[PDB]
Amino acid sequence: SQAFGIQTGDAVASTITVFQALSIDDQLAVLWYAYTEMGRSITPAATGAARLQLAEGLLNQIKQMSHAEQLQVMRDLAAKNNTQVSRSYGILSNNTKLAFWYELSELMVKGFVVPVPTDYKISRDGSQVLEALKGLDFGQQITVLRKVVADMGVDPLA
Ligand SMILES: CC1=C(/C=C/C(C)=C/C=C/C(C)=C/C=C/C=C(C)/C=C/C=C(C)/C=C/C2=C(C)C(=O)CCC2(C)C)C(C)(C)CCC1=O
Repeated sequence: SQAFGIQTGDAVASTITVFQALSIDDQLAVLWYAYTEMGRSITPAATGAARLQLAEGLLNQIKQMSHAEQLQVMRDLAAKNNTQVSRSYGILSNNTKLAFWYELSELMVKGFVVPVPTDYKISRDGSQVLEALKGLDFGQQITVLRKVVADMGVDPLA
């Protein structure tokens, strides 16, 4: 094991790194396909963290935009563009950020938020990241997803 100073490998840390190197479009698609692959285990009431005053208002703000505006908002989050939505997002706690993305997906399933085109093709790199995440256990999956969405938006101490 650790007797020559070697590390076998950090599956969680490495998945986070390759995810964050993806294009913005691949990031959003991979997040969506992660939701479809764990949406059963995680239950719509098992969240208990998107009905807080902070997240609820941002979700309703996005819900009212046009589909084109909604997509631009999520691209801006992933790209860390300094906009009001990105600033509001960045003051959410990390679990609230996770619950926020989960509720966006539920709103897409319900038809209130722009859907993922099923003819959007994830790139080779994106497919490799999706496969890596699907090969992690459910607990490592939570850890990766939390870090990846935690870094989105604008840092309030930026
Ligand atoms: C339109 C369009 C597109 C659209 C792309 C789009 C619209 C993409 C949208 C993607 C979205 C909104 C994905 C959401 C994913 C949510 C996940 C993985 C949530 C996991 C939650 C977890 C693990 C939470 C767990 C829990 C919670 C909640 C707690 O708080 C407590 C416990 C725990 C922490 C475990 C493209 C960009 C694709 C192409 C161009 C184009 O036109």
